[PDB]
Amino acid sequence: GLTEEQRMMIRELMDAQMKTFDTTFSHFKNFRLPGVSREEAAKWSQVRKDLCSLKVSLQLRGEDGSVWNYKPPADSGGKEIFSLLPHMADMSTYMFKGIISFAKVISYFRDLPIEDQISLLKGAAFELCQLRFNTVFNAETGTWECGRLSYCLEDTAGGFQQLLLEPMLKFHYMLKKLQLHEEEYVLMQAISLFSPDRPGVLQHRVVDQLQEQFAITLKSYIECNRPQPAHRFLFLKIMAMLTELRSINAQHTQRLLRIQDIHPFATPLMQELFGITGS
Amino acid sequence: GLTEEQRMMIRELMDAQMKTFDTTFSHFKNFRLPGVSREEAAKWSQVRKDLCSLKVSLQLRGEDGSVWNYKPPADSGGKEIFSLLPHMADMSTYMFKGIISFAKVISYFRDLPIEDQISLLKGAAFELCQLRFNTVFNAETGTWECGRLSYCLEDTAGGFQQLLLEPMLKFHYMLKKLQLHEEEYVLMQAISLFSPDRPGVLQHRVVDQLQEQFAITLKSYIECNRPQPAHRFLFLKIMAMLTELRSINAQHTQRLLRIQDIHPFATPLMQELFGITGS
Ligand SMILES: C#C[C@]1(O)CC[C@H]2[C@@H]3CCc4cc(O)ccc4[C@H]3CC[C@@]21C
Ligand SMILES: C#C[C@]1(O)CC[C@H]2[C@@H]3CCc4cc(O)ccc4[C@H]3CC[C@@]21C
Ligand SMILES: ClC1=C(Cl)[C@]2(Cl)[C@@H]3[C@@H](Cl)[C@H](Cl)[C@@H](Cl)[C@@H]3[C@@]1(Cl)C2(Cl)Cl
Ligand SMILES: ClC1=C(Cl)[C@]2(Cl)[C@@H]3[C@@H](Cl)[C@H](Cl)[C@@H](Cl)[C@@H]3[C@@]1(Cl)C2(Cl)Cl
Repeated sequence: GLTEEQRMMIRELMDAQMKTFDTTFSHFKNFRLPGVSREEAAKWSQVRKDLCSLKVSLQLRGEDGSVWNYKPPADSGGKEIFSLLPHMADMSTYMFKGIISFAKVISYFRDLPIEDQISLLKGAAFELCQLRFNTVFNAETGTWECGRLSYCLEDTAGGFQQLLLEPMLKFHYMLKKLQLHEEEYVLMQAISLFSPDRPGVLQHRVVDQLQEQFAITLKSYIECNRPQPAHRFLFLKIMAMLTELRSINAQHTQRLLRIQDIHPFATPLMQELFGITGS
Repeated sequence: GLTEEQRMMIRELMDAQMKTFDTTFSHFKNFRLPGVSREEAAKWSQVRKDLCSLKVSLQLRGEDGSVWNYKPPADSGGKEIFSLLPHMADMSTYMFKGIISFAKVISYFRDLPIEDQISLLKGAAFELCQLRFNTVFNAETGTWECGRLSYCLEDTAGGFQQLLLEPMLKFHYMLKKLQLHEEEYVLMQAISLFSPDRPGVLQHRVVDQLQEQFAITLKSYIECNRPQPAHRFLFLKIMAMLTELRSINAQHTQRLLRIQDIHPFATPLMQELFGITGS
């Protein structure tokens, strides 16, 4: 069974999720939409490869029942590969705010020194974003269902299996297949958030002990509520997914910074979280 | 055969069409797009009936290869029925300018007094718009193909036959089925433009004689270039379509003014041409 402290812990995390996760994306508005040198040469080639590796179309369902649909352009060696970047920057920025709010509502987080709060959020914001995004992911239709917005994966030559070579996409399908509870998602967010080895963390003995407690609570939760053979080793699978998410976080940070280098687009909040300084 | 004067006449009309018809709609830009009392009660009911009687979705093909698609809302008793009005006002305004330019390039038109020019354009602008729109109408797919913009008729319960109850739509299908030449379309535009019985025309003996000459030139053109049994009575069918277009013009003017009464949207050029004064 769960100890009282373990029940309190889950309770406070679920409370924080409830207050700060706009699951219908109702308050996401005023966002942008797509319009209607050998060293440099190597930079663009890489960014081009990075960008086309994850193509989505976009749908907007109006409250009135109207539907707008956007199919992205092909790469034709020009700036059209950047068409969805302002929009995506706005969406991630919106998600990041929710995630910052999530963190601030948690007592264990508030109690850390401010410099560590910042270091942990800089370290985990993206990961907590992916974790929240997975809960609105539809693995049957390859679509992230964000209230009135949908982001639908473009077909490719190898269909599912091939698009699934992309680590971000493999991560989303694999996590969704685990069929996690809300409680388990939010404990994943805590474990990722309270990671002792993020750049700049000072109170890392504290953070490490906090992390260990969230992990023990998760292991205990699974043991108390999931007896089926399907869920044998579920706790270890989740921890393995969390390690993988940190790898993905590192890869995508590098992509971001590679795009940013040749085509600036990061919002001010994005710059803050990813260490772009404005100069 | 055609007399020299008849060849000159067609030549000058075709010249005017060539210079003033943006057939790829390349210069149509900066247009608006849909966003992302018992006496009054009777007004809205009528306007609602008027508006839903011709529903189109809209597609925009970007030069980069991107595609935007808009599916209109259902009537739910609110202002959503007006969603495409600003856009359509911008498109018609764009077409009207081309049509005004067309008229001004024609010697027979320039030679009329200015007050008659204005009276003829007020009378015929809409009709010449429909005539030009028919040349980019695709009767197989029920779409008006305006370069990178397409306007596609929405499906309904009776399919083609039922949507074809709408006089505007019946007119477009019937005219397209006649498979007219460019020359014949532009002579239709001249006959409509030079109509002696538009409100306010003063030199109507002149205009009537001008109109009669364009009609004789058209009859002669058909007789010289169309011997097939399919085209027997083609000249009379065209004149019957022109009479029908004037009926449509009267109906649609009333719809326009009915919408305008309860929901103003007409551009300044629209107001000028339809006699809305600004007060
Ligand atoms: C390059 C590249 C990509 O693989 C396709 C689009 C890129 C994202 C664009 C938006 C965005 C926003 C962030 O806050 C952080 C990263 C990104 C980019 C990550 C790499 C992506 C998915
Ligand atoms: C009401 C109604 C309708 O049948 C559907 C949309 C209406 C048009 C909107 C744009 C427009 C522009 C013009 O310059 C003149 C008329 C109109 C309206 C005509 C009636 C329409 C087709
Ligand atoms: Cl997830 C995910 C979503 Cl969602 C989109 Cl729209 C975008 C957000 Cl804005 C950032 Cl946070 C992340 Cl890296 C990406 C991806 Cl992989 C896509 Cl391109 Cl699908
Ligand atoms: Cl034709 C024709 C076209 Cl085109 C559209 Cl988009 C619109 C123009 Cl802007 C005005 Cl001029 C005319 Cl009345 C209408 C219709 Cl019937 C539709 Cl709603 Cl299809």
